[PDB]
Amino acid sequence: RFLKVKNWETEVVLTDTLHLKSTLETGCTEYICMGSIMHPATKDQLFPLAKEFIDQYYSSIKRFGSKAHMERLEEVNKEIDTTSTYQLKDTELIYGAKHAWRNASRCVGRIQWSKLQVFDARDCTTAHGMFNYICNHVKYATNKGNLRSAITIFPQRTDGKHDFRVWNSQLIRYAGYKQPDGSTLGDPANVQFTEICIQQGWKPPRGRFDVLPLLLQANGNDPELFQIPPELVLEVPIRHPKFEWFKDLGLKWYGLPAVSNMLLEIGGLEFSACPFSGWYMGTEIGVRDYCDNSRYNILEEVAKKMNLDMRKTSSLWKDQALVEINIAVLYSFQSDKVTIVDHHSATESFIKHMENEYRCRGGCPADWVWIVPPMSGSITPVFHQEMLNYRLTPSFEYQPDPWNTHVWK
Amino acid sequence: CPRFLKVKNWETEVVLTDTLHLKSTLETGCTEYICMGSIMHPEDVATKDQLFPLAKEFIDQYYSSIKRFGSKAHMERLEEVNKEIDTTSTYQLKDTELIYGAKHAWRNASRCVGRIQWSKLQVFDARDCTTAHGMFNYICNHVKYATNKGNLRSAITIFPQRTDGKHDFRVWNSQLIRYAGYKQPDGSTLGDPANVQFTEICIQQGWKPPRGRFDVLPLLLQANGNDPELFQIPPELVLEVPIRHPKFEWFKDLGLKWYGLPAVSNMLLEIGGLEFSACPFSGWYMGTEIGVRDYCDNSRYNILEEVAKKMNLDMRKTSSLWKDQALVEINIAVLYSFQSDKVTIVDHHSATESFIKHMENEYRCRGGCPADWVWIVPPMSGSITPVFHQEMLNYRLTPSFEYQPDPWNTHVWK
Ligand code: HEM
Ligand code: HEM
Ligand SMILES: Cc1cc(N)nc2cc(-c3ccc(CN)cc3)ccc12
Ligand SMILES: Cc1cc(N)nc2cc(-c3ccc(CN)cc3)ccc12
Ligand SMILES: C[C@H](O)[C@H](O)[C@H]1CNc2nc(N)[nH]c(=O)c2N1
Ligand SMILES: C[C@H](O)[C@H](O)[C@H]1CNc2nc(N)[nH]c(=O)c2N1
Ligand SMILES: [Zn+2]
Repeated sequence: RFLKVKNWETEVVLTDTLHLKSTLETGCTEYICMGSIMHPATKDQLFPLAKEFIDQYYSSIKRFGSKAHMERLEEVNKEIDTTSTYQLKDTELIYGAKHAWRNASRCVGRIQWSKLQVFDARDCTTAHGMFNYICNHVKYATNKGNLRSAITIFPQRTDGKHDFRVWNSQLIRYAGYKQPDGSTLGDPANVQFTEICIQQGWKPPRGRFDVLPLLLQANGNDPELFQIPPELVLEVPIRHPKFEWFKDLGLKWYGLPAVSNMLLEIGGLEFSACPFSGWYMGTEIGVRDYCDNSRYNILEEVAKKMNLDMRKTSSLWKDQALVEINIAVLYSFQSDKVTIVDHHSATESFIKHMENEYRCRGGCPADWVWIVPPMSGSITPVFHQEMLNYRLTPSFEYQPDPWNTHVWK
Repeated sequence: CPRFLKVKNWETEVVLTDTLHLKSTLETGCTEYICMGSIMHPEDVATKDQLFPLAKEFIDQYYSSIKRFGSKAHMERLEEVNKEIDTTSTYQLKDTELIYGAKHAWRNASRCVGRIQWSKLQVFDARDCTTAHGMFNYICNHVKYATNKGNLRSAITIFPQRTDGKHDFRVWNSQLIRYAGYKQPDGSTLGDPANVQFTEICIQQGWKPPRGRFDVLPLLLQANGNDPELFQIPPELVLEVPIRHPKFEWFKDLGLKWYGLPAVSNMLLEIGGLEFSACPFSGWYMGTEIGVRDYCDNSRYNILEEVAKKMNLDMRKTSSLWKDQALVEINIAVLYSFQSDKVTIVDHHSATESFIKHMENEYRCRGGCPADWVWIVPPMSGSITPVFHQEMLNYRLTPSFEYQPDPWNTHVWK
C-alpha cells in the first residue's frame, strides 16, 4: 500500500510507492523499532539475485524484455551454472555503483548520485596494484581542491578466503597514539588501527596529524604498507575569520573524505574493497571529528580562549564554542578553495533531492537519525521532514574489520 | 523475536540488554521491511470481550508491582473487575490503581526525556467532575499547585473515563497555557502562529481577543459530551518570564516573554483498557522547547532573523552560520531569564545526562526503557549531548499516553 510522508514546516505531502520494491530487512519489527541501532553466496541463491539486478538494469535503460535483456539473463545463468559466479558488464558495474549511492538511506549528499566517476579495478591481483589504483583515485578525486566524486572497485569476493580489503577505514586519516600517562596524541578514533600499522613495521612520526599509511590486502594475502605521496594529500589549516588566535590552535584537516571499509553489493556479488569519496559537510569535521569526547575534544580549549563561563552547563558554553569551530572549518575550506558544503545547504539539497526522487522514482529511502545534522537540527529543513527508511539493492553494507577475520600467513 | 536485545553507547562502549520489549503491546508502525520511526503519527469503545483481557493484564501488573501477585487480594480484585465488566461493560479503577497507572504512562512515554522524575508525580483524581465549571475549578487548582510560585511540581488531573464515546470529557486546548495567534488580512500573523486555529475557534465561541503578542488563551472545556464552555484562567495563576540576555542589553527590547508551566491537555491516558480523554499533565521546561522550537521555528515566532540583525552577523551566506550563532544566544537568554526569576527549568545538557542515568537504571532494574531517539535528542547541538551516541529501542508499553483527534473534528453540536 502507498505510504505518505509529510513535511510539517511546509505541509508538503509525498506518496511512497518505492518501498514496495524492497527486499532486504530494516532491523525493525511490528513491535520494536530499531531506527537508532547502527548495525541491526551459492549458485542457488545467486541467480535470482542476479536476475533481479539484470532486470532493473534493462528496465532503467528502457529495454525490458528486449532480446539483449533475454540473452544477458541466459548468459548469466549459464555462467553461474558453470563457474558458481558471474562477472558484471562494464555498464552494469557503473549502474550498480551509482545506485548503491542512490539507495544509501543515511547519505544526505545523494543529490549528486549520478555524477559518480567509477574506476574499474577488477583486474587487480596484488597490493602494489591496489596502491596504484588508489593513488590514481585520490589524485583524480582531489583535482586540486575542486573535488570530484569517485569509487574504485576491486575484484569481487570469491570463496571468502581471497578477499581484497582496504584495512584503513578511510584512505586518508590521522594517526592516534595512546600516551604513557593515559591521554591520546592525534586522533583517538584511530588508535587501534595506528597500533596495527606500527606492529606491521610503520615508523610513526608520533605527531598530532600524521597521515596513516595504506594497509592493503589483495587476494586474501597478508596486507602490505604503502605511503601515499604527500603531494597527493590535500590539507587545510583551520583558521577563524574573527578570532585571530584560532590558527594558534595548530589545527588542520584533510580535504578528501574517502570511506574504504564498506562492502558494495551488486546483483548478489560482493565487492569487499571499494573505496569511495565525495566532499565534506562541515559538521563531519567541525562537530564530530573535533568535538566528540571520544575524538579530538577541543571544545574546552576553544571556549577558554573565547573566555566563556565554563562552570555551569546552562551557560551553553559548549554550544557557543561548537558554532565557532564550525565557522572556522567552513571559512578555511572556502578560503583555500577546497570543496565543502555547510549543513544548511546540504540539507536543502536533500529536501530538493527527495522531491525529485518521489517524482521520478516513487520514493527515496532516508534515515532521519543520520540525515539530520549533529548540530542545529531543527533549524534545518530535514528535521521537520518525515522520512521512510527501507533497504534497496544495490547497496553499501558494513563488514567486519579484517584483523578480526584474517589468518596471517 | 528473541529474548534479549542489546543496545550500545558508541561514546562509552557501555552495552545494555533489554528484556522488557517482550511485554510490548501495540504496533509501532514499523515492519520487517520498513521503518517509520520519524513519522509523527504512524465511537470506538471497547467491548466486554476486548476489555476483559486488557484489565486483567493491568491488574496483574499492578499486583505484581506491590509484591502481592497471586494473593487473595489479587484474586478478589480480578473477580470484582470481571463481574463489573460483565454487568456494566466497564469498570472503575481503585485510587491506588489510578495513581499507579498514571505514573507508569509517564514512565512508559518513549518520547519523554524527563522520565527520571516519573515516580514523583502528584495525581489529582477528578472523576467526580460533572460540569465544565467543575473542570475549570480542578484545572485552576492544578495550575496553582504545579506552579508553586516558580518551584514547579509535576502533576496530572484525571477527569472521568470514556463511556459510550458520546459523553467524553475533553480539554479542547492543546496546552492549559498558550498564547493566541491571529491571522491578519495581509497574510501576516500576530502572536503564536501555532495556535491560530484554536484561537479562531475560541473567538467563534465568544472570546473577545486583546489581539496582542502574548494573550493567554481561555480554557475551552467539554464535560460529559456537552458543548464546550469558555473560562478565563485567573491572570495571577499564570507565571510568566520576560526573556532577557546576560550580555546583550538590547535583548529585552525584543519584548519577548514566555509562560513557566508546560501543561499538555489534548492527550489520552489509557489504563487497563480504560480511556481518559481529559488528563492534563504538566512538568517543567527544557530550555530548547521554548528557545529553539517556540521561538526559532519558521512557522513559530521566528525571531532568528531579528536577533541576527541586532548581533550584526553576516546574513547573506548560510555558511557564516549566523542562524546557528543566533540560536545559541536565544537559548542562553531563555535559560538565564528563567533561572534569574527562580522558575524551574533545565538545559538540554543536564536533561540528557539525567536521562542516560535514568535509562541505565531502568535497563538494570526493569529490564529496559522504551525511548524514541528522534524525539529524545534535542533540536540543537545533538552530538554534544550524551543521548546522540546512545542506541535505543522503541516500543509501546501500557499504561500509556496516546494521541487523539482534535475534538472539533468529531463533536456533535447540541
Ligand atoms: C558528494 C558529496 C557527499 C556528501 C556531502 C556526503 C555527505 C554525507 C554525510 C554527512 C554522511 C554522514 C557521515 C557521518 O556522519 O559519518 C554520509 C554518509 C554516507 N555516504 Fe555520503 N556524502 C557524499 C558523497 C557520497 C558518495 C560519493 C558515496 C558513495 C559512492 C556516499 C555514500 C555514503 C554512505 C554509504 C553513507 C553512510 C554509510 C552508513 O553508515 O550506512 N556518499 N554522507
Ligand atoms: C518533569 C519535567 C519534564 C520534562 C523536563 C520533560 C521533557 C520533555 C520534552 C523536552 C519533551 C519533548 C517535547 C517536544 O519536543 O515538544 C517531552 C515529551 C513528552 N512528555 Fe515529558 N517532560 C517532563 C514531564 C512530563 C510529565 C510529568 C509527563 C506525564 C505525566 C510527561 C509526558 C510526556 C509525553 C507523553 C511526551 C511526548 C508526547 C508525544 O508523544 O508527542 N512529561 N517531555
Ligand atoms: C562518501 C562520503 C562523503 C562524506 N562527506 N562523508 C562520508 C561519510 C561516511 C561515513 C563515515 C563514517 C561512518 C561511521 N563513523 C559512517 C559513514 C561515508 C562516506 C562519506
Ligand atoms: C509534560 C511535559 C513537560 C515538558 N517540559 N514538555 C512537554 C511537551 C509535550 C509535548 C509538546 C508538544 C508536542 C507536539 N508539538 C508533543 C508533546 C508534552 C508534555 C510535556
Ligand atoms: C519529522 C520529525 O519526525 C518531526 O519533526 C519531529 C522530529 N523530532 C522531534 N523531537 C522533539 N523532541 N520534538 C519534535 O517536535 C520533533 N519533531
Ligand atoms: C546511536 C546513534 O544511532 C548513533 O550515534 C548515530 C546517530 N546519528 C548519526 N548520524 C550521522 N550522520 N552520523 C553518525 O555517526 C550518527 N551516529
Ligand atoms: Zn523502525
